[PDB]
Amino acid sequence: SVQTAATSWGTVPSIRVYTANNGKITERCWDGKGWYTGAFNEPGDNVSVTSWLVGSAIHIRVYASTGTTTTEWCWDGNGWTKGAYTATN
Amino acid sequence: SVQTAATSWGTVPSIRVYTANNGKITERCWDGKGWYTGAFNEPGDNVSVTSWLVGSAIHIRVYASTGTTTTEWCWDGNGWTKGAYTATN
Amino acid sequence: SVQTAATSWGTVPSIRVYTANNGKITERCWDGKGWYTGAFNEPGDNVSVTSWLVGSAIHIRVYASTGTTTTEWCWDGNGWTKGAYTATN
Ligand SMILES: CC(=O)N[C@H]1[C@H](O[C@@H]2[C@@H](O)[C@@H](O)O[C@H](CO)[C@@H]2O)O[C@H](CO)[C@@H](O[C@@H]2O[C@H](CO)[C@H](O)[C@H](O)[C@H]2O)[C@@H]1O[C@@H]1O[C@@H](C)[C@@H](O)[C@@H](O)[C@@H]1O
Ligand SMILES: CC(=O)N[C@H]1[C@H](O[C@@H]2[C@@H](O)[C@@H](O)O[C@H](CO)[C@@H]2O)O[C@H](CO)[C@@H](O[C@@H]2O[C@H](CO)[C@H](O)[C@H](O)[C@H]2O)[C@@H]1O[C@@H]1O[C@@H](C)[C@@H](O)[C@@H](O)[C@@H]1O
Ligand SMILES: CC(=O)N[C@H]1[C@H](O[C@@H]2[C@@H](O)[C@@H](O)O[C@H](CO)[C@@H]2O)O[C@H](CO)[C@@H](O[C@@H]2O[C@H](CO)[C@H](O)[C@H](O)[C@H]2O)[C@@H]1O[C@@H]1O[C@@H](C)[C@@H](O)[C@@H](O)[C@@H]1O
Ligand SMILES: CC(=O)N[C@@H]1[C@@H](O[C@@H]2O[C@@H](C)[C@@H](O)[C@@H](O)[C@@H]2O)[C@H](O[C@@H]2O[C@H](CO)[C@H](O)[C@H](O)[C@H]2O)[C@@H](CO)O[C@H]1O
Ligand SMILES: CC(=O)N[C@@H]1[C@@H](O[C@@H]2O[C@@H](C)[C@@H](O)[C@@H](O)[C@@H]2O)[C@H](O[C@@H]2O[C@H](CO)[C@H](O)[C@H](O)[C@H]2O)[C@@H](CO)O[C@H]1O
Ligand SMILES: CC(=O)N[C@@H]1[C@@H](O[C@@H]2O[C@@H](C)[C@@H](O)[C@@H](O)[C@@H]2O)[C@H](O[C@@H]2O[C@H](CO)[C@H](O)[C@H](O)[C@H]2O)[C@@H](CO)O[C@H]1O
Ligand SMILES: [Mg+2]
Ligand SMILES: [Mg+2]
Ligand SMILES: [Mg+2]
Repeated sequence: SVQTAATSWGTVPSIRVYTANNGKITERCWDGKGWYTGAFNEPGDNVSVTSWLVGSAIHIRVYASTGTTTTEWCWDGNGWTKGAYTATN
Repeated sequence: SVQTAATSWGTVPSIRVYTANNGKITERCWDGKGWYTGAFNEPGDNVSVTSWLVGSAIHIRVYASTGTTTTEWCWDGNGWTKGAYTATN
Repeated sequence: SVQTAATSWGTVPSIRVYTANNGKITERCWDGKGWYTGAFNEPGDNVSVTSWLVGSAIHIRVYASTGTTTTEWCWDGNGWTKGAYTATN
């Protein structure tokens, strides 16, 4: 079965759900008006997520793992970038 | 091993933990006074969760997956209902 | 592949990511200045997490599962202790 991770923010709310399937992670999004597939699409067998607000601006961190490597992906308003996280050291 | 997902809200806090075991998801609840088994009991091999407050009212979304199908379950004060989420399209 | 769970709080933010690998869970931490390995290191094949603030104080609950047993681990400012959670009854 596929594996999911979810986060949400505000009172509308906005929700993001990430799904790992066959080595790829896809993103589904709700901002009050319907579900749509988001811009996040990266490799991974496993996913987790967290998010926080700075005022009205959302910041999202998605942790995508394959083997023993976890890659952090970052949303800070400007598309998906890679983060400084590593699993060790 | 079983697979879990957790959410919490407020300062008491309230906590909900969902566990997928043998194709079924069960719910455990803390509201400050002890752990009890919640009303949520639905099929799934995998579970994730998120929640948010609107004032003092909690809203919970549980994403239950079997195969490639993810079903969203909703708490909005009135028992568990199904949501509009789909994994694609 | 390893399995992760993530939580975050405040606006800095602080982030904690828990990774289950080969029956052990380790913790990675960000408080604004770099990633470091945290004090949490306990057995588990599966992990989930939630956290909440009471004023400026973080409280973290990590649910570590092996077989059908889920152990709750608690941070309340004073190291990692075990919680009252059980999966049933
Ligand atoms: C890739 C990275 O490590 N990003 C950092 C960010 O680094 C910047 C440098 O890469 C370079 O561009 O120089 C600038 C300053 O001149 C930065 O130092 O530094 C940020 C501030 O310390 C980190 O924090 C987040 O930054 C976001 C914008 O990128 C946004 O403002 C957010 O609110 C900040 O918390 C950023 O680290 C990334 O985010 C943190 C929370 C962790 O997830 C970390 O692993 C990420 O790499
Ligand atoms: C099943 C569903 O899609 N629920 C929607 C809800 O739909 C209602 C219609 O089904 C019908 O009953 O007509 C009423 C209005 O006359 C609604 O349109 O519409 C809500 C408002 O847009 C959605 O948002 C949540 O609604 C909750 C009560 O059901 C509660 O008020 C909450 O605060 C609202 O955010 C609701 O969508 C569901 O919740 C959102 C957040 C997503 O999880 C979505 O996939 C869910 O279906
Ligand atoms: C192990 C446990 O059940 N901890 C409880 C805590 O129990 C204490 C008793 O073990 C004994 O020491 O006596 C004192 C009072 O004299 C306590 O009753 O009781 C807390 C208050 O009800 C529980 O709540 C958290 O306590 C934290 C400090 O341990 C901290 O203050 C936090 O803000 C409180 O919510 C505590 O339960 C644990 O935390 C809750 C949220 C659940 O996760 C539960 O399963 C945990 O065991
Ligand atoms: C802040 C916010 O909600 N931005 C929305 C856009 O991006 C989505 O949400 C963010 C937070 C991330 O989860 C993204 O991966 C996700 O797609 C969203 O999509 C953006 O649309 C642009 C066209 O309007 C463009 O295609 C861009 O590449 C894409 O990411 C749009 C609605 O589709 O709404 C924003 O509110
Ligand atoms: C808001 C809240 O905490 N409601 C509690 C009731 O429901 C629990 O919590 C909600 C948020 C969901 O997680 C539920 O699945 C969960 O059970 C809770 O249980 C309800 O009890 C009723 C009898 O009082 C009735 O049996 C109902 O079917 C059941 O869902 C009760 C305590 O058991 O406390 C409420 O605070
Ligand atoms: C509140 C806070 O951020 N405390 C930090 C210390 O502990 C870390 O964060 C807490 C919330 C848990 O996630 C811990 O498992 C995690 O390690 C942190 O580490 C502590 O350092 C002490 C020396 O300063 C000591 O070694 C202790 O055993 C250890 O847990 C320190 C920075 O390393 O920062 C605190 O802010
Ligand atoms: Mg979540
Ligand atoms: Mg959680
Ligand atoms: Mg999380």
